[PDB]
Amino acid sequence: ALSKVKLNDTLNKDQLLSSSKYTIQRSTGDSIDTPNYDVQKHINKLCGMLLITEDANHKFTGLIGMLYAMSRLGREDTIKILRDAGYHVKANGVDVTTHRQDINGKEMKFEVLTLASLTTEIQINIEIESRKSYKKMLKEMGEVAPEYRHDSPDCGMIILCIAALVITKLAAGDRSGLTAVIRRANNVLKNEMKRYKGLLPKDIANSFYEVFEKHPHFIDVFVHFGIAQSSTRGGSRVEGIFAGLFMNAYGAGQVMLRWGVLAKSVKNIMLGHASVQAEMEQVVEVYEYAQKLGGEAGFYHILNNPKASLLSLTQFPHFSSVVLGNAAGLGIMGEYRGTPRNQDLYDAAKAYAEQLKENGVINYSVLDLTAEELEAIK
Amino acid sequence: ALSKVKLNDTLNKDQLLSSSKYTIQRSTGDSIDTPNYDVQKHINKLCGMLLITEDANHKFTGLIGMLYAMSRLGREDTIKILRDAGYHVKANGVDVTTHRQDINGKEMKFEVLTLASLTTEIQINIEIESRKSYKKMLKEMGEVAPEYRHDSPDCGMIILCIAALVITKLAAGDRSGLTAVIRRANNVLKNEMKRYKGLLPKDIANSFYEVFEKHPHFIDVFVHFGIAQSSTRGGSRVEGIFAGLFMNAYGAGQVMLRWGVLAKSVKNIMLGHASVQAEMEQVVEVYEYAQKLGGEAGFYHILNNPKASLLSLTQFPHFSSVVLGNAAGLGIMGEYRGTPRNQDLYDAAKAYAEQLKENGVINYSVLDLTAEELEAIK
RNA sequence: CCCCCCCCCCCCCCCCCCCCCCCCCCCCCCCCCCCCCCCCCCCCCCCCCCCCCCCCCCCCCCCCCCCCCC
Repeated sequence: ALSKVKLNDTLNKDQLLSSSKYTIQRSTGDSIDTPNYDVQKHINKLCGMLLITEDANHKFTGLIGMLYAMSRLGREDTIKILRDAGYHVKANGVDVTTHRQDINGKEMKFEVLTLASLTTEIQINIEIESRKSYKKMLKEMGEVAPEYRHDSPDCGMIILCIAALVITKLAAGDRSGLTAVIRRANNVLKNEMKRYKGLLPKDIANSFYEVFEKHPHFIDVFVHFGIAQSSTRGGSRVEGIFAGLFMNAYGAGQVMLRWGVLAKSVKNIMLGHASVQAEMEQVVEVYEYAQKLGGEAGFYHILNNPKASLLSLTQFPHFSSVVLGNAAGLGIMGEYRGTPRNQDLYDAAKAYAEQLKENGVINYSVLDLTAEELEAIK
Repeated sequence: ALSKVKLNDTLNKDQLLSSSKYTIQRSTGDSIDTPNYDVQKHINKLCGMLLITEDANHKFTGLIGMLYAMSRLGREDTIKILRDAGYHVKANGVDVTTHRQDINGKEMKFEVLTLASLTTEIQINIEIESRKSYKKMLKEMGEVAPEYRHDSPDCGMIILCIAALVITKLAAGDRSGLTAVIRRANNVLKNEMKRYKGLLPKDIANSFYEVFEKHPHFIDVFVHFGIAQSSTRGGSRVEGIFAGLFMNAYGAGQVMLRWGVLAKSVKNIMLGHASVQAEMEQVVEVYEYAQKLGGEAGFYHILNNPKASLLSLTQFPHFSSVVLGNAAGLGIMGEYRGTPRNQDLYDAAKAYAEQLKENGVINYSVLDLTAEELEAIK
């Protein structure tokens, strides 16, 4: 039987990768500073002082944001995440210490954290700039409010909202989605931007891009923090904003699967072409693989998961061309810079998709109309 | 019943080989230097110093790359791999030692590893050349960056990417795919080649070819390392590149199975010929055997697995000729130097495959079009 | 190799209920006859017959696999 000449390559590769009986485990490099629940308020305070500082130095904002995420996860969950990702980690306990020094010829007391990644002088400088900005703002408006202060319990999660946007755009492979991050951070979080003068989306976003490029285990820690944060029973409005922006990253790097489902839904005719029909068996294999993976597959491209390549549809040039053409005709492809490699199928699918919007007829069979007196109403 | 005159030779041979109750186990030769997680940073450092050295001596790059792979696997997993492959191994512990010698009439301290395969003088020379190249580059551009240094944590995995390309081309039986390796290593890893002056794809590829020819157990260790590396939850971009290039080796040496599936998919008419139909029963037996093997069968030809011959379709000259002709007509066979041994079936299949691309009609039955007003739109 | 776009979400109105209504109610013990069952005839079996018998070892050719692109 010719119908039995089949190779389930996608499923076979998944079975090969998921039944490995040997494991590697990597070295993160320097010791990882793992804060616990104890210093969560101090890290949030540090984030607030970074936010209330106009022209803030956001060189360490990504590092502090990851510290905040790790303190909300806790030491035990963070360490377990790092083992499960397959990393050798030398965990550093983070505790609060007091430092007295003479700036402006005066003895003043400073409360800092013992971090190998973030030096004490840097934390002192952050606090000093925050104090200068705070007193300037107090002079220029008289009295401060809970809105304008480092004590707000959402100061860390605003920074983590910027981080969530950067995560949504990480699948592009570089800092190319920075403009989209800045735009969406102006639309979302506009009241916050009016609130905090040091909330500079570009600087914070560049800091998070940099920290994710340096430490690829921070991407893992942040994704699992965002899954744990979105697994709560509730929260504040800023935490809801973060959860909404973090689910915006689901399926990032896999737009062609969604656009193929859309091309099927609008019943594009070019899906019936002979070459597309030749590829349908394997494209269906890919879709069954994706829906077998389930929810974990939505962050494969963010995380640089090795099995991300198994979700690709570009190995089906005709189907991919029809899908891209349907997206182009429906006016959703935008500035997507993936290119069709079958120009004729792309053009035909685009033409039909454009024809779809102009036309359109009601299908009365999908309802339960027993008696159709609608003909007389015409 | 004439339909009961059948021999399931492929399944019977597989059952014979998989139910063996006696096992051989071989001798690897010299002692195998098995590094553990401890010296992973040192091996990665050695790889980085090899990469930053223009006109580098890549005679030992394959050996060092295998050392890096074995250190990411660890001593226990590497030793277990070597037992499971059926080898007597005398494992050598690898540890770091300090060596002081007088070069340029100065006492300087050198940090090396105790390897029976790689002598101390060789490691010292690698470090000395790296230092010369580093100072020359520093002079010619002023200040170095994390991009240009041995401390980058991906220096070993770039070398292992070259190794992955060599693995993809190992099924050709010799160093014939070296040009393809060099081309794909220029396309992929182009930013890295701009980054590292000692990244010479030809030299590294020849080193890995040589190490795989000398030690066939390194092929086993590397394949299982690449399966364990692709079984992680995530990583950096270079690790993702490695995983993508290592899945490029899946099914290597078995192109005719994939091309037969493709010939079935495009509905080549010559599959209905009388002789092809005579062979269909056994070719279907081969396909069921492949899909019963599953994912493990994708590396049978790389590994020189004995059961690789059971996946061959060349014992079916007419089916193979139709498959090769379909590939030739579709313009994918390229410079494949397997030859059809039924010229007429090859020519007929090629002619029909060429006819396929020019023609092509939409099959509206595969959609769910309840009402087809498309006839009026023509 | 892969990837590449865009995108927070939400937003209205709204307590519920409201009546009437206990149920039941009569008549009526049941039974009632006739009838033991059985009953004859009949041992069973009965012949013939060992089985087997020829011819015949089997085998015999050819053939590693792979090879592209990504």
